[PDB]
Amino acid sequence: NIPTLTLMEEVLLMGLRDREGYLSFWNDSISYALRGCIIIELALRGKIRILDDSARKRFDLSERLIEVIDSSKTGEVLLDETLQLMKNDEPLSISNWIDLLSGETWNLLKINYQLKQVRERLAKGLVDKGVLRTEMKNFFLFDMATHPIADASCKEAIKRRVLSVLVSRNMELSYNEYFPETTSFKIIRTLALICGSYGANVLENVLTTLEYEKRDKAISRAEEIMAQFSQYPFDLEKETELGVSVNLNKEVKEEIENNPGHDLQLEVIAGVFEVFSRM
Amino acid sequence: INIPTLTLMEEVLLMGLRDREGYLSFWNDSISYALRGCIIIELALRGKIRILDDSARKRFDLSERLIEVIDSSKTGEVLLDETLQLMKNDEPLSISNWIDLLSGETWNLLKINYQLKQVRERLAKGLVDKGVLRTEMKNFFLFDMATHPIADASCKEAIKRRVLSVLVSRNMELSYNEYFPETTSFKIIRTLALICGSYGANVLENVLTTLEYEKRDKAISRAEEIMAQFSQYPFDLEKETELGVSVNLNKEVKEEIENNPGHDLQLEVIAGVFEVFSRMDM
Amino acid sequence: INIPTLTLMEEVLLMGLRDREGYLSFWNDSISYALRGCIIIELALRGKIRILDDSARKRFDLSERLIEVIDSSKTGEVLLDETLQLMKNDEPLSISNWIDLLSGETWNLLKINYQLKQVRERLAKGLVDKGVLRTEMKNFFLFDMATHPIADASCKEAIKRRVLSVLVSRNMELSYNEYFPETTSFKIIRTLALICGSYGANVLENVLTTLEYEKRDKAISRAEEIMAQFSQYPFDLEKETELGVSVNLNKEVKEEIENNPGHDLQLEVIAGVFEVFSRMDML
Amino acid sequence: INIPTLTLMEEVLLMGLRDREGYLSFWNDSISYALRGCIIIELALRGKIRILDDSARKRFDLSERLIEVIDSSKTGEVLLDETLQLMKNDEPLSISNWIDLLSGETWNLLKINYQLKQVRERLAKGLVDKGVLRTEMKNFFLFDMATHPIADASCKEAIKRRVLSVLVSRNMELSYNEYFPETTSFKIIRTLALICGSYGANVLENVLTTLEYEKRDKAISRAEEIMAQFSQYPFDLEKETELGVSVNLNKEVKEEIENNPGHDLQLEVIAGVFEVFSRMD
Repeated sequence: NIPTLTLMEEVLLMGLRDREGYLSFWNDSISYALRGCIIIELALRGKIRILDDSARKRFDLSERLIEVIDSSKTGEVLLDETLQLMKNDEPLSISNWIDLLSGETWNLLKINYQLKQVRERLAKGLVDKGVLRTEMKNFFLFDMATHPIADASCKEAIKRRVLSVLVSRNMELSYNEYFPETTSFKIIRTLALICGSYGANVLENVLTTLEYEKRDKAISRAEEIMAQFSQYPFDLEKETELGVSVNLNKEVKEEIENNPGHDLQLEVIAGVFEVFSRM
Repeated sequence: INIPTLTLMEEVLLMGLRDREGYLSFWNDSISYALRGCIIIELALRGKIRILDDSARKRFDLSERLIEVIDSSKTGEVLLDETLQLMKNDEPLSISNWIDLLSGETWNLLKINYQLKQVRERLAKGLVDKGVLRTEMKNFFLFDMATHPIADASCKEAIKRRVLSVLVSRNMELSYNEYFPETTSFKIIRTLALICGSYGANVLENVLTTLEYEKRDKAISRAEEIMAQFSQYPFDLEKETELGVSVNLNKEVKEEIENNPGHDLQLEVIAGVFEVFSRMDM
Repeated sequence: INIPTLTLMEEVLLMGLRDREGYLSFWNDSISYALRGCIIIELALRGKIRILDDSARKRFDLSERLIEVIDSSKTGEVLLDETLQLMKNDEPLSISNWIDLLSGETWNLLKINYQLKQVRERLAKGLVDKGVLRTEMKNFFLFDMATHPIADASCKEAIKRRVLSVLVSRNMELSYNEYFPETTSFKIIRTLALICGSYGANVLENVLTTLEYEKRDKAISRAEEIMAQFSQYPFDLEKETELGVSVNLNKEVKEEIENNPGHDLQLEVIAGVFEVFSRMDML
Repeated sequence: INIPTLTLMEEVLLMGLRDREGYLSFWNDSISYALRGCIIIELALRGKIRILDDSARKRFDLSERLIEVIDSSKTGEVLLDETLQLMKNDEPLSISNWIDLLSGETWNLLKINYQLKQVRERLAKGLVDKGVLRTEMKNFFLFDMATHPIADASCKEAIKRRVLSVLVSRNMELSYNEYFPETTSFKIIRTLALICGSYGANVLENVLTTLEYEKRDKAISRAEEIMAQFSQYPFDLEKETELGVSVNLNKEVKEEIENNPGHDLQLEVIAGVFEVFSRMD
C-alpha cells in the first residue's frame, strides 16, 4: 500500500542540491504547497473524504468541505497532528484547511491551527528515513547542524519518475525501496508530486539538464495535467497534442478501475490540485 | 586576444592568500567552487566557448543556458585544457551544470570523472612558474613540507589597486604592469570578473579591511550593484550608480565593447557565470 | 581608572570577524588557544592573579612559571569567573599549563572539566549584551540560524586604529572612546597584548591588508619585535627600533609603568603569556 | 613476544609530541643521534649482539669497545633489521663508531650508505600501524598534507608515568600496560634506557614541565646520577642516593639482573650506549 516517503518529503527533496545546500530560497509558496501535500496525503491514506452532500456541487472543488473518515494515528507526526485538529472541528473546506495550517487566514476562535517547525520536522523524518545524514558544521560564533543528502538514489528515482511523466513518450514508472511496484495509487502519487512541486515552484529544478524544446514541453505538459486533474470527475478522454506521456489517460483509467469506491477521496486531491493552480 | 599572464583563478587565489605563513590561509568550499566559475569565464575570454546560439535560450535563466566549444586548440594552461577535453567530447551542457561537474557537486555516476582534482596544487605550481611565488622547505617534527612564500608582492598589489579603483575611487582609472598590460583584451571585464569571482569566493572583503568602515560598506554594496548589473544580458549600461563610486564604469565598459565587436555570444557566458557567483550563498 | 568595557578575548575575536556574513569568518585552533592566553592576561591586569614569588622560578622559562590566585570574587565576566573558580581551588600551576588545560590541549584525564566549553557563543552573547552586535535570524532552506551582525562598526574601527597606531605610525598616539577610555589602567599594555594575542591567533594580518606591502611588511616586523621585547621579564624597554615605527613606544610604556607601581608580579604573568603567543606556531 | 610492543626509538620520538596534536620539540641533530643509540640498546636487549669478549677492551672506554653480531634473524621492524644488515656483513666496530655511522655523523668512503635515511618518517608509519597514531588529511591553502595526531593517548601517559615513577616518587613502582606488560624482560633497564635516551635526545624536560620547581631540579639530578651510575660496568648497584627519590632503584635493578642471568655481555653494550648519551650534552 503506502510508500516510504510522503509527498511533503518528496517536495522538500525537490528544493535541495544533490550533495549539499539548496536550490530554492525558502519562501511561503513552498510552505503552502506542503500543507497541500498533507491534505492529499490524508486522502490517499483513506483518513479523510469529500463531505458527502450533493449541495457541494454548487461550489468550486477547493471550496468543498472535507470529512474525517478515520482518525487513528498514521505514524507521521505532521499528518497525525493535522488529523487531530480535523477530528475536533466542523467540516471545513480544502482551501480553508490549507490556509489555517499555513497561518494564512486569520481566525480568533481558532488559536491556533498553524503547523509549526514543518521544515525542521520534515528534515528530522528525512534523517530517520536515512535519506539525509547529519553533519556538524563549525561557524565563527556557534556550531550548526546540517543535513546533506546521504542516499542520492532516492532523489534520482524521484527525478526519473517525474521525467517519465513529462518528457518520455510513454510513461513507464520505475520502482525501488522507497517507492515499490506495489504501492497503491502509484500514478496519482506521482501526478500529485508534479502538481505539488509546480505550486511550490520547485518543479523546474529537475528540468535544468534538458534541451530547450524538452524543458518547454515538460512545463506545458505539466500545466496540461494540472488542468485535467483539478476537476471532478477527471477528464480522461482529452488527448495530449504534445508527444509526451501519451498513455497517461489509459494508465490512470486502469489505476482507478483497480481501486474502486475511492471517488470520494480522489475528489479531495483534485480540489488540492485546484488550489495549486490558483497560487 | 591579448591574454594577461595570470589567469582569473590565479588572481582569485591570491586574493585569499596571507602575506606570511600562506599555507595557513583560509581554504573552503566557496573559494573552491568560484575557481571553477573562473575556468569557464577564462575559457570564454579566450574565444574557446560561446553560448549555444538558439533563441529558445532567452526563456531560461542565464546560468542555465547551454554552452558550446568553438575552438579546442590547447590553451597551455592545464586547468583550462583539461576542461576543454571534457567539453570537447560531451553533448552541450548548461553553465551551472559545468560548474557543478568540475566541482564534484553532482551525483552523476557516469561523470564522476569530470571533477578537476588538485586545483590548488596546480594553481600554485603556475604561480611559482610565473615568479609570483617562491618555493621553500619548512621544518617541524615529523615531516618537512614545501611552502610557497610570496616572491613578488607587486603582483598582488597591482590587483588590489585594480579592485580598489572600481570600488572606492569616484572614477575608475586602472593601472597596468607586466602581468596585466594596458594592451590586454577586455581589461575591464577581466577586472569585474575578478571582483565578482572574489565576492563569490568570499574573499573580496579581504582587501578592504583597513578602510574606514563607510568607504568599506560602500565598496561591498557597489560590488553588489556591479554583480546585479552584469548578471543579466545584455548588460544594462544605462543604469548609473547613486553611490559616487566608479561613476564612469558604464561609459568605460560601453567603449570597451564598442571595440572587440562580435563576442556577444561569449560576453553572455560571463554574465551567466556572474549569475552563479550571485547565488553562491545557497 | 577601572577596566574597559571589552575584554581582550572579545577584542581578539572582532579582529577575526568579517563585516558582512560574519558566521562565515575563519575559525580554528589558533584563535581558540589565543583566547585562553587572553583569559589569563585579563586576570593579571584585573589584579586576580600574579606569579608565585618563589625565587627558584628564575631558573625556568617564563611560560613554565607557576602562578597563584590573589583574590577571587566574581568579575561579571562569566569566562573569567569560571576559570578563576578552577584556579581558586587547585595547587598552583604554570601559565602555559593553565592555557593548555583551559583549551583541552592536554590529555591528563584528571582535569577534563577544566576545558572551557562554549567560548565562541558566550563571547558572542557578551558582545550582543554590549551594543556591539545585533542578532537577526537568517533563513536557509532547511532551518534557521541566529546571526550576529555588527551594530557598532565604530567599536571595531577603534580597536583597529590602536593596532595601526602602534604598528604603522611614526609615533604611536592612541585614540580613546567609551569602550576604552583614556582612564583605562595599563592602556598600552592592553594594546600590546591585543597585538600579540592577535598575531598568535593569526588574525593580526587581516587588519593590515589594504596598505602598501612595505608598510605591511614593516608592521609584521615591528609586531615580532614587540613580542621579543615583552616575552621576557623585566621588559627590555631600552632596545631602540630601526624600523621607524611607534618609535615612541619605550618612552610611553616606561611612563605607563612608573605611573602605576608594584604590579610586577602581574606584569610578569603577561610576559609568560607573550612567550606562549610566540610559540603557537607549534600547535 | 617478550619484547614490548614499542621500541625505545618510538618512545623517544613520542616524547617530542604534544598530547593531542603538534610538537614540543624542533627536530634537530641530537634527537636524531639518540635514536640510533636506541637502535643499539634495542638490539642488545633482543640478544642480537654483544660486546666482543677480548681482554684488550678493558684498557678503553665502554663506547670505544667493539661489538659482535651473535644472531642476525629478523625482528619485524624495519630499523632494527637494516642495521643488522650492515652489522652482519662487516668487521666488528666500536659502539660509538656505529652510532656515528648510522646517524651520518662521521664520514667513511667504504661504508657510505650506512646512514639510515627517512628514520623520522619510517618511525611514524610504525606508530600509525601500532595504532598509537592515526593519520588525518589536512587542507592548507595550496596543498593537502597527511598529518599524524595521537590516536591512543593512554600509551603516552603510561610512558610519562614510568619516567615520573623513577624520577619523582620516593619509591618506584612501574605501572604496566597493553604496550609494556609486566612480563617483558628487562622492564627496568628499558625504563632507564628511556630516561637516558630522552636526556641525550633532549626531550626529557618535556615530561617534567608539569611539576613543582624543586621536584623538577631533583628529577634532572636523579637522571644524571642514573646516567653516571649506569654508564660504568659492572654497574655500581650500591651507590645510594642522597635525594630521596627512587630509593629502591638499586635493589630493584639487582633483582632484575639476578632474575635474567648470563647477559652481562649485552648489558655492557647498553652501558656503552649510556656513555655516548652522557657525552653529547
